[PDB]
Amino acid sequence: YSFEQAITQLFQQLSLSIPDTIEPVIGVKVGEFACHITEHPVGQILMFTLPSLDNNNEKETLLSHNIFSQDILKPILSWDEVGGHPVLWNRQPLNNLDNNSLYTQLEMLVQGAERLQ
Amino acid sequence: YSFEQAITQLFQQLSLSIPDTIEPVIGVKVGEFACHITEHPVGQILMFTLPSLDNNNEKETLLSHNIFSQDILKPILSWDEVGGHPVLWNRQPLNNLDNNSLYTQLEMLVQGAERLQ
Repeated sequence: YSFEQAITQLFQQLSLSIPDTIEPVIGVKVGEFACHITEHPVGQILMFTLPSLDNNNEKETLLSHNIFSQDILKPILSWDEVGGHPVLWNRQPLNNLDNNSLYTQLEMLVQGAERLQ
Repeated sequence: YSFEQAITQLFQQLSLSIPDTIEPVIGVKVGEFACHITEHPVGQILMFTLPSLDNNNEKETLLSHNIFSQDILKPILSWDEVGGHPVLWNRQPLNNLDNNSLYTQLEMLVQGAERLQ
């Protein structure tokens, strides 16, 4: 129940009602952004959103967002070939979570999403 | 010395001589690919190489490589703005390493690099 427990803690931090059963994929709304939270692979919390890009910029500028940084929660800009839309996502292990770990991941994903616009 | 110890194990698995001191950044050659291994941030093993891309493909095709998968070691294609070259990289925690963990990361990075060509 690390996933169920992790989501329960996040929901309390977002002031959301806690469903009696919690399975992926879990959606949460943060400001303008619909975000999706799953466990994938096992032991990893994966969060993603579908951003509203600025692709009047070259390959180099969109790929430039994806350089590694000091923060492993910095989101990665990808394209979903199967659905024809950008996908922005980040990931961290479920076992190394502080109490606010999912909240931080969600905040980093959304800050990444806001930057893209 | 998790970094020193991790590199020592990798070097034995690559049949490389072990230097008396081991600090980032560590370079290793795997087939056609010069790879670079560092600890960044602390507790994370970061590996990267500078790939020889195929950018007659749209933003969507290069960004399509970056979709998440089941393997957290799947490398991410980025651009280094400060140096004007693509950077392919992956990352995993130093604390959750099996004995062959860096070898697997290196193999996943290079397979990603080979795919790009």
